[PDB]
Amino acid sequence: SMNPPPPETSNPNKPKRQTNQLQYLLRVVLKTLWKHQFAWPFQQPVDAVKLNLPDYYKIIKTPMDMGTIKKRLENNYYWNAQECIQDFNTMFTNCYIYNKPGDDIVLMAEALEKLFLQKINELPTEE
Ligand SMILES: O=C1CCCN1c1cccc(NS(=O)(=O)c2ccc(F)c(Cl)c2)c1
Repeated sequence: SMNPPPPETSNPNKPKRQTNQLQYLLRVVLKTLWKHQFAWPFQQPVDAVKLNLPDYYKIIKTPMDMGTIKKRLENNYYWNAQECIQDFNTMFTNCYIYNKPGDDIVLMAEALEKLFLQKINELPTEE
């Protein structure tokens, strides 16, 4: 089971902009999760080949990871905060869909998601 192309991080005809909320998503939210002890499984797309997960991309049809999110934020790929928040939620949800309750990877996602929720709670008002 081969890996798919990763999610796009560049698309010239996609409308995009910088907002103060998107800056916060990079400087606070992504930075916080990225430095966490449990970040590493989430720092790049799932390599189904090297991880011996041949069913991964038969089950997970909307893959997402923080490597992709990081690049999207660095490239100002998003139009608004909700697009980026949705990417984080997709990443967490994928983990819970694919894996079993109590698996190490799920505990790791749960810890990252708690921090995500704490930071998004203080998302600044736009502009
Ligand atoms: O579901 C996801 C999203 C991100 C990676 N991932 C996933 C699911 C199932 C196995 C693996 N393989 S692994 O990277 O070597 C691994 C990583 C952390 C762990 F705690 C354990 Cl027990 C194994 C990865």
